[PDB]
Amino acid sequence: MLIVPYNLPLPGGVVPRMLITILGTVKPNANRIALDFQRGNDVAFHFNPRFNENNRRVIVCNTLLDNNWGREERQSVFPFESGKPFKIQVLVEPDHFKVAVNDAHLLQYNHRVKKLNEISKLGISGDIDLTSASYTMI
Ligand SMILES: CC(=O)N[C@H]1[C@H]([C@H](O)[C@H](O)CO)O[C@@](O[C@H]2[C@@H](O)[C@@H](CO)O[C@@H](O[C@H]3[C@H](O)[C@@H](O)[C@H](O)O[C@@H]3CO)[C@@H]2O)(C(=O)O)C[C@@H]1O
Ligand SMILES: [Cl-]
Ligand SMILES: [Cl-]
Repeated sequence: MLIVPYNLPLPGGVVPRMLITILGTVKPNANRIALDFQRGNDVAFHFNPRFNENNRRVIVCNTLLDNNWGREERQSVFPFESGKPFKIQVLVEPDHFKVAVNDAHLLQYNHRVKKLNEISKLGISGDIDLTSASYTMI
């Protein structure tokens, strides 16, 4: 297994046709998962499944610039389940991050941070057993 929080360097940042794959298992009674694609201290793409926000399950996505959170994008389709193995795939495309979970399309997040080649770390955190984190060019 890997230790969470886990930092995956993205050398030279991200670029279209880069596919990032995260395999793990959600802990029992999970509260959260987070993927943070960082540009230095900024977070270009924060992907944050929340298992109990006012007793609903929701994925919150956002960008952090100069320590300020932007306008949240919220997706109520929620494919994760406490206790269960998952696969998150993040495919970088020209205008957005495209996310699939367990081989099903979940959401897209338009690029707010434009300097894709400076988005050079992925932080993976939260209530998971992390098995693998990697990337490949497709
Ligand atoms: C790092 C740490 O110690 N704590 C958290 C922080 C803090 O709990 C928080 O910033 C203190 O106010 O929160 C972090 O998660 C935030 C992040 O997911 C953003 C994305 O937009 O949302 C924040 O919650 C919002 C909430 O969605 C709104 O409905 C509400 O009106 O405002 C909330 C606070 O801004 C999350 O707290 C963070 O990265 O800041 C995660 C850290 O682990
Ligand atoms: Cl970085
Ligand atoms: Cl930018």
